Amino acid sequence: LSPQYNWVACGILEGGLKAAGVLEEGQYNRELAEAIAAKGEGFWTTQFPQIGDWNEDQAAALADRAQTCGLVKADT
Ligand SMILES: C[As](C)(=O)[O-]
Ligand SMILES: C[As](C)(=O)[O-]
Ligand SMILES: C[As](C)(=O)[O-]
Ligand SMILES: C[As](C)(=O)[O-]
Ligand SMILES: [Zn+2]
Ligand SMILES: [Zn+2]
Ligand SMILES: [Zn+2]
Ligand SMILES: [Zn+2]
Ligand SMILES: [Zn+2]
Ligand SMILES: [Zn+2]
Ligand SMILES: [Zn+2]
Repeated sequence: LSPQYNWVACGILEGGLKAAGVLEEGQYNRELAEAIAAKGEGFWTTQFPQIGDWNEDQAAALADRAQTCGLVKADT
């Protein structure tokens, strides 16, 4: 069992995503990923496709970690 998914790690993740304004109630994985990506947009994502892509990919990965932590619903 990796400490990376214990309630302390998951609770830090959950607090941080709430404080960042991206996590909410009854949210699906996809919705969280989209919300993270929207907040990650800025000068660099606009100017360079590779950075836009990095933003989306990391948002997706973070939303996946949130789902593992039981913070969002799976996609159906
Ligand atoms: C930016 As949101 C997921 O709180 O509508
Ligand atoms: C508080 As809302 C409109 O992002 O669900
Ligand atoms: C009940 As809640 C706002 O921690 O998803
Ligand atoms: C599993 As919950 C109440 O932190 O969305
Ligand atoms: Zn909101
Ligand atoms: Zn909102
Ligand atoms: Zn919302
Ligand atoms: Zn809840
Ligand atoms: Zn990609
Ligand atoms: Zn990529
Ligand atoms: Zn919660």
